[PDB]
Amino acid sequence: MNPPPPETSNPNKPKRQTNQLQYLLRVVLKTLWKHQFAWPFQQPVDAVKLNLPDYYKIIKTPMDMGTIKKRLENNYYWNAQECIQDFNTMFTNCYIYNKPGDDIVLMAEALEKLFLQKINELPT
Ligand SMILES: CCCC(=O)Nc1cc(NS(=O)(=O)c2cccs2)cc(-c2csc(=O)[nH]2)c1
Repeated sequence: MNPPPPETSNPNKPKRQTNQLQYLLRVVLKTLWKHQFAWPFQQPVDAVKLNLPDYYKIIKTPMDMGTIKKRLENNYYWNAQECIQDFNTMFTNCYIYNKPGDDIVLMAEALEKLFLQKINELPT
């Protein structure tokens, strides 16, 4: 019931490093990672472990911060916007799979606010 986790490397896809991407790893991701509500989002959802047998029946573009971290470490992204889209997909997936007011959704909401605070201004 678990598909393979999202790719963190792809030899068909060009790599890049930018000041913004470096910041996304060093500052944004590594700070969000330490937040008290980061733990549900540090790895791909394991539907067997977590007893969420419909997770991947609902969520067709899964994403998590562990994957994002590995992508940043591997220079998988072309630019910061591509990485930002992955965070936004992670947050949106949470709102889609769950319901307003759920504890997991309150966690995602808090992390998304902090994320927006940190990406409001990126290095030039
Ligand atoms: C494997 C590390 C622990 C973990 O991630 N647990 C967990 C439990 C659960 N189920 S739970 O009832 O224990 C829970 C409720 C509030 C935070 S976790 C869900 C998720 C989840 C991540 S994204 C998403 O939509 N859900 C994650």
